[PDB]
Amino acid sequence: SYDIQAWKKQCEELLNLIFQCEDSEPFRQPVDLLEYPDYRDIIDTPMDFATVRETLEAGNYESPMELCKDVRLIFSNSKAYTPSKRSRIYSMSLRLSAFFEEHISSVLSDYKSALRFHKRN
Ligand SMILES: O=C(NC1CC1)N1CCN(C(=O)c2ccco2)CC1
Repeated sequence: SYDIQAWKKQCEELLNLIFQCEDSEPFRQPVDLLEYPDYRDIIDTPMDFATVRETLEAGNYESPMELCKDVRLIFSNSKAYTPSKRSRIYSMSLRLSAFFEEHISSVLSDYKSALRFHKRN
């Protein structure tokens, strides 16, 4: 399964699954500051799933590793902004992270394999 380009549609499909998860709703658009006035005092680099999908569709990811770094920033931002590890929204982030990691592992493996096969000679 040595298609170097296959990761892109596999990531589009996984983002569609994430958008169907009720657990994604807080992460689907950039945070608003009128409701969370201290956000940018805590979080240096905001990230959300609409920004990830737009970056993919623009052709501005070169690999699934880059997409994975931005998705993991969504989750690290939630863990750093949360006032409690028992937060509703943080709790939603941890379920969504487990789902994402379960599904991204084969996408990363297949891409890295494809690149090694390309450079086999
Ligand atoms: O306002 C939004 N998101 C809506 C615009 C879709 N968020 C999601 C990100 N936040 C957190 O990760 C968090 C952890 C604990 C409490 O919030 C702040 C609130």
